[PDB]
Amino acid sequence: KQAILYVGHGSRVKKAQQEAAAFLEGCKAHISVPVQEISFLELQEPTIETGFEACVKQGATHIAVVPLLLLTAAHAKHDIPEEIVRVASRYPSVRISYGKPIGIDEEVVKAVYHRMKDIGVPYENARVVLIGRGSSDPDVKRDVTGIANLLQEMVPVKEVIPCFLTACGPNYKEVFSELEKDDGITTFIVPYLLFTGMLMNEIEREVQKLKAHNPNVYLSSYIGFHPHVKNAFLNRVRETAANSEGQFDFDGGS
Ligand SMILES: [Co+2]
Ligand SMILES: [Co+2]
Ligand SMILES: [Co+2]
Ligand SMILES: [Co+2]
Repeated sequence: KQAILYVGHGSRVKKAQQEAAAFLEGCKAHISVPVQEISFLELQEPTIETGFEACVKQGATHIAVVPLLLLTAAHAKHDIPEEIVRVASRYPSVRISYGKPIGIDEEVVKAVYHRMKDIGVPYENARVVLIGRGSSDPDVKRDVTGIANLLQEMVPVKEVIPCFLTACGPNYKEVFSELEKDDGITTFIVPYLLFTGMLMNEIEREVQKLKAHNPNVYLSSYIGFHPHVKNAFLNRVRETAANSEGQFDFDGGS
């Protein structure tokens, strides 16, 4: 009767496809919902159309669409809802709820914490550089800053400086240029990203480049599908499925 339609962003790099698919499959066993399908916005199938239609043939009357996204931007606001409306127009009897990206959640702050500790370097009063992809949509910068504020307050770090790969400032290269110094403060670099690929690889080169000036800089792995990221995402899934007040009812918002 009830369905979950998971939507990942999709990748063309084989490794990212496998990581995202494996994560969503391991999500299925935590949700007591009889119909559950995975799908991806782009570059990777099953498509949103395919997964939605799969939900319908297994008899779903209600579909809770939950996006696997760290942050809220054009993908969350437009692309996914547009695909949802396109496929859902063909099934007006199917009720739809639409969840939020993980966004500002204490669990993701815990994921950043475990990535920092994994480096094995003392963390007290240390600087953290939180690199998000970035977007021209201000909600992205706002949410990464909110995540930075929660981490800053919860762990006795010096500060957490959000910066971005593209589209909005400060660019991580500006911070890096300001980090050529070497002041004895240990620098953790945490990529606030779900997948590896070229941008993760360029940051890797940049962390070596930065380390050439200031040896007290250490790049952690990107957060990825950390268990605490998984906890936060399952919260998103459960709240979309519960829909206890109808607040996630999907008004066709392309
Ligand atoms: Co995209
Ligand atoms: Co599990
Ligand atoms: Co459009
Ligand atoms: Co923990």
